[PDB]
Amino acid sequence: RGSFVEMVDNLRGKSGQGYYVEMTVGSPPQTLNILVDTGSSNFAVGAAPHPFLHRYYQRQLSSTYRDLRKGVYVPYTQGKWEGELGTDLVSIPHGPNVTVRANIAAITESDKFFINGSNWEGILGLAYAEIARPDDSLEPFFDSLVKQTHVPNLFSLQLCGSVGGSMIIGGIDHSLYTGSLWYTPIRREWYYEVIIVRVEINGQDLKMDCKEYNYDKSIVDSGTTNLRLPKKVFEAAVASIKAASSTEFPDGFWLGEQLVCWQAGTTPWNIFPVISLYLMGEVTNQSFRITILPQQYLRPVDCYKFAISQSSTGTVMGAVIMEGFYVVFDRARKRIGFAVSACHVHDEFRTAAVEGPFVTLDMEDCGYNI
Ligand SMILES: NCCc1ccc(O)cc1
Repeated sequence: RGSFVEMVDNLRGKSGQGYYVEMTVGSPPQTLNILVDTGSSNFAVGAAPHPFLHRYYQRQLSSTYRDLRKGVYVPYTQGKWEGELGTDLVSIPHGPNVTVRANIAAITESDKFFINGSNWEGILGLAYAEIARPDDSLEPFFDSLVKQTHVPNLFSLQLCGSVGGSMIIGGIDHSLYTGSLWYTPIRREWYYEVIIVRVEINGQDLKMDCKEYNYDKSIVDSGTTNLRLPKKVFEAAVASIKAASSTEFPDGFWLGEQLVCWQAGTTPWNIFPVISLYLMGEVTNQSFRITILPQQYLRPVDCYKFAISQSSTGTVMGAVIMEGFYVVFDRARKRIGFAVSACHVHDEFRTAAVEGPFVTLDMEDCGYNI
């Protein structure tokens, strides 16, 4: 229940290119590296010899493959992916010792989806059916797993910022965090949606209507590199960070329009403030806060990209946030747990923190309605 030695360190990645897990599909098993994404709900894998791919799903070689005779098309601002739906037997070698029949989208055509030079060939959507394509009747992988086996309905992620981490399926491993876990309610089961109730730059409040911290929505997404903030919030966030760091920078840097560079080991972390997000707690009028460092929002590419950016889809707590914490996707109890990661990067002066309880009133007002 609190120990899963087989699953520790089962994630790999490259900075900026997400985290992937090894999976097998079909009989006999075809091994594939699969992007772990809590911000989507489709299990989709390369199914054709696209030049960027090390390997791909070869349906003809699998005796357990079943055609669903239906296509799916997933557009993005940039490009897209499109594929043919089927089901096959699925395992996770460094995961629970089970095999499940799952929906799989065999990707036959894509644009700006696969990355030139990456070691992954598909995507594992870990969120809920509501945002699955083409519709909510296509059961996501994790639902299928829970329905078909005795695996408990939760998973946890330790992302360590080349890069590594752990995906514990069906439980929590207490060696992956220190201190206590703090839980925030899943507002609605589609994305992993939560509510931010207060934001502090260097222990100083932004004094904004908290309804806008979640303008549209706030989600926990392992497929996004950045901490992403709603336009109005990003505007005020930058402004405060800008004035907090008036110790030493181009204008385009703050909009992600260019990079900023320093000499090896001369990176000024201390001229940058800590950032605290207060999340809604499990108890009426009770919240807690998570605190990340510039280590998190200044991502190396010594040249670094400012890892905070504006959005029209709301707040996104991506790898910037997640790399500081052990994160528990407690689906059975409709809540997300946060604790200090036993692997997060810090200095001798400041470390990542999860603290509570705090008294916060009108937290429901922070939740934006359709
Ligand atoms: N939710 C999609 C996450 C994603 C990001 C980048 C990429 O190339 C493919 C997928």
